[PDB]
Amino acid sequence: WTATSGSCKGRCFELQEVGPPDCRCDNLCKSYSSCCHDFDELCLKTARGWECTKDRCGEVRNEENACHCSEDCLSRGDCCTNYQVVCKGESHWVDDDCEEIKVPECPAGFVRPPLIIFSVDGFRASYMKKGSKVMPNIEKLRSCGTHAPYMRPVYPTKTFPNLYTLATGLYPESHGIVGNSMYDPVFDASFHLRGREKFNHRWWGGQPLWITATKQGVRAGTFFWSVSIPHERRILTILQWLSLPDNERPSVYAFYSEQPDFSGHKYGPFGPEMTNPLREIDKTVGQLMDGLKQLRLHRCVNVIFVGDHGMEDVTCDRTEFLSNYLTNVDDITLVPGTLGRIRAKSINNSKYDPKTIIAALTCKKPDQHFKPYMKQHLPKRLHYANNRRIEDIHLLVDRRWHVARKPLDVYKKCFFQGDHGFDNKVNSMQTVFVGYGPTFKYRTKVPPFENIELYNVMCDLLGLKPAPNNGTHGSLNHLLRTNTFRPTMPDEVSRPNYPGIMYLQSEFDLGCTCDDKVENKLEELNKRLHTKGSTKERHLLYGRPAVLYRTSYDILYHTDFESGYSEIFLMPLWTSYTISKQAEVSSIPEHLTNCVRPDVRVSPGFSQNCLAYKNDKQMSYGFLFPPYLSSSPEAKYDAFLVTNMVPMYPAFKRVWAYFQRVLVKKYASERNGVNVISGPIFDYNYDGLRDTEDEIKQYVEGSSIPVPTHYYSIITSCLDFTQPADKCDGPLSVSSFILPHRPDNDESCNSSEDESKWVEELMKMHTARVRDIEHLTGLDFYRKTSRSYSEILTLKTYLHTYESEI
Ligand SMILES: *[C@@H]1O[C@H](CO)[C@@H](O[C@@H]2O[C@H](CO)[C@@H](O[C@@H]3O[C@H](CO[C@H]4O[C@H](CO)[C@@H](O)[C@H](O[C@H]5O[C@H](CO)[C@@H](O)[C@H](O)[C@@H]5O[C@H]5O[C@H](CO)[C@@H](O)[C@H](O)[C@@H]5O)[C@@H]4O)[C@@H](O)[C@H](O[C@H]4O[C@H](CO)[C@@H](O)[C@H](O)[C@@H]4O[C@H]4O[C@H](CO)[C@@H](O)[C@H](O)[C@@H]4O)[C@@H]3O)[C@H](O)[C@H]2NC(C)=O)[C@H](O)[C@H]1NC(C)=O
Ligand SMILES: CC(C)(C)c1cc(S(C)(=O)=O)cc(-c2ccc(Cl)cc2)n1
Ligand SMILES: [Ca+2]
Ligand SMILES: [Cl-]
Ligand code: NA
Ligand code: NA
Ligand SMILES: [Zn+2]
Repeated sequence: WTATSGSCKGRCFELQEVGPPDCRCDNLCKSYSSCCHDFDELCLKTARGWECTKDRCGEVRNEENACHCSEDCLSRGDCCTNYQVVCKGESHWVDDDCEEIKVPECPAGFVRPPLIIFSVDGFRASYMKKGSKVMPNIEKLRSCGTHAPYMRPVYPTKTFPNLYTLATGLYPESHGIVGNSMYDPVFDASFHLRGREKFNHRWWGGQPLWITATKQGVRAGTFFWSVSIPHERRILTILQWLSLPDNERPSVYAFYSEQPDFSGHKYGPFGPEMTNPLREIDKTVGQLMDGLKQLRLHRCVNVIFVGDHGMEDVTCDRTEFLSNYLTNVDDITLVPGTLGRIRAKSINNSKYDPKTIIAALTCKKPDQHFKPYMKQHLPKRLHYANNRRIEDIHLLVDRRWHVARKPLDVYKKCFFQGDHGFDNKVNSMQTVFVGYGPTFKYRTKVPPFENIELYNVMCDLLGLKPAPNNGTHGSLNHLLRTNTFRPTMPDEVSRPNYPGIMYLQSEFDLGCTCDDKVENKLEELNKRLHTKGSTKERHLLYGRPAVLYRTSYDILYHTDFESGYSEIFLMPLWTSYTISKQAEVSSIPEHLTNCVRPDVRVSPGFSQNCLAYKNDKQMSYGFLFPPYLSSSPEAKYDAFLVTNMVPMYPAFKRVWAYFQRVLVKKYASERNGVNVISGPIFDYNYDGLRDTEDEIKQYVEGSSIPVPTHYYSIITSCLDFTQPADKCDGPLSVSSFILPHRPDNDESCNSSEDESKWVEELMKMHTARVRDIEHLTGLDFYRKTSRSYSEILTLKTYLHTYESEI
């Protein structure tokens, strides 16, 4: 019930929302069907439109008008935004030359530069260049401020998950808005874009910027806008709030545009119909900036112009139907479109089986345009699993396509030409970032970054402590003139043991054999030196990784590689090695094919054993430092130590062996040497964070050897590739992966072919940030470089995407 008989007199766009049944006059009252009876009359005036004209100048105030052109309008804070241009001979902001804003130039009584976030739905990154001729205001913000060539959204690349990620710095799996449509099985409730369930607070996790601000005594404008409020009124409302007395005036504001997404869905991302929506958005930006200029705030406020996601060409005919694959299509519920999510239609159906659904959807048609995954097997960079609102079965849909359950869903539930939602590395889904104002840099281009980083920066711009989030605070310090956040490296928690030779060969009963009893004061001192760390500067180039949790581990040195060996997990946490451009690949010699060697520095009780692998008919083994890249026949023996061995399914060994034998050398050739750190990952509860020992679900049969769910590598070289990786004077360059450790290659439909035709494709799909590996391992990398820590934070957030140029 709403008692709509109250009034909006002196309450239009009030900031504190009133509770039912009292009627509302706020930004969202229309969305709740709750506005007072006179809200339209008083708060949505339209008379005489939005622009001053010559004959209106100095008019007698008429309170009915949508905006004013009378002499008193500046003191009232309600002139039309072009008032000074039309009536007082001023220029439009867009016509003024750009001039650096070295310090805030703010009116008396301003405690901090306000922040205005201007968000645009469906604003594909390439519109900044492609549309630049029709967007002069936006192009000025872009060229004069700080801009990225594109900003990466979160998956899925849908509006509500991305707006709420912008607000919170959280992945959707953590903030809980994992789609525009959701079912939560604990609430037994459904969330939809249409209707009332979405306003319930139980869906919205984390702490969004407006709450962070309010809790710390910084007043916020209402961020949300009912779709029917025209954009001109939204801007005039912001501008009126900026005229409030100091004690009443917000310091942070948001505008949102439903364009260009609205037209993009109808016309495609580059339909000829798209130029007009881009012009209209640019006109709105001009209204804001002219309005700020009238208020003498245009060199005071920080403005962020930011998008939620891009837009791709998608038409009805490019739809895959689950009814062409499944016998049981009526026993499943599908959340359809540019991603698929499947669960049982009925929890009482005991014949429902996810394994048979996945198999029926796997590599069934030659050009199949989606791929099924259990959610824990999705690329870890998506961070899309740890939430009960995310169904166990996920379909990753190829760009330009849709998946649906049955054909009747697509013609009885063809008009549209654009959509979005795909994998967040796809070029068409990239969106925009420009920052302009005293706190941002002047005429500065920054590399692409992820939208999870922006909450921390918005907190920095407002002097707020951010709530715990998934950004890496300091990684965006290079966007800022001032207000940088200068963190300190985390403290190492566990220090390593440095074991020497402490065990005789006969103390070991591991079931291993090696033909290494084939046998000098000159060369023996030399090899003792290698076991002591004499080559460690060549192979550990950025310092030892720090271990950020409590554990027992040993540093083990070798001619060609260094490792941190866990006594608890019985394998290395990390293995580090450098491969120069001139490095030679060799074979594993015949007599060494089955060689595994006890490590006399590590007790039998803390070692793996070969007998467990013999007995486990599903499990084989690989090595973390590859025997193929040994520096010499004698050094190669080190690579067969039991302390370099890790459990690997034979299907996975196909992948790993190709990476090690072929790809490492290729990268060294292409990058002028590489440094490689590789290791296992254990994430059995798919929360993106290192498992403790009691979370491990699988072991090598009969043993305490834990099976990794993933294997990583971090491949680092000199950004200036004219210098070798091991003699690099300046910035670094990195690419990483987190490969799923699976007992089949069903993910790769072409895996019956030679590894040259499918393995690198798999590795690209599973590209990762160093930061993703840090979460998953509790390790902290790049501890010892000569680079600034914020520079290293940016490096750690880099994602190598393998998409061609935007
Ligand atoms: C991205 O950044 C975020 C933010 O930093 C990281 O997320 C944090 O991760 C922590 C570890 O997973 C987690 O810490 C836990 O918090 C529990 C208390 O949680 C509540 O309070 C906080 C603070 O206000 C709040 O934010 C939480 O909000 C979550 O839950 C509600 C309701 O479901 C949602 O609306 C909201 O969206 C959010 O959900 C998300 O996180 C939860 C986990 O909390 C997931 O389940 C959801 O899927 C979703 O992803 C909560 O309201 C606390 O109780 C936990 O403590 C247990 O474990 C510790 C181990 O240290 C142990 O000492 C305790 O005894 C305790 O164990 C007991 O409970 C167990 C489980 O029932 C049981 O098995 C035991 O036997 C014991 O009884 C724990 O400290 C923190 O909450 C989240 N925060 C957020 C916002 O998500 C995220 O990790 C980052 N991602 C990456 C990849 O780095
Ligand atoms: C997704 C929610 C409902 C929380 C939402 C709605 C709207 S709306 C379309 O304008 O109602 C705007 C924003 C918003 C979030 C973050 C940022 Cl930085 C700016 C704006 N968020
Ligand atoms: Ca985990
Ligand atoms: Cl043995
Ligand atoms: Na085996
Ligand atoms: Na396959
Ligand atoms: Zn859309």
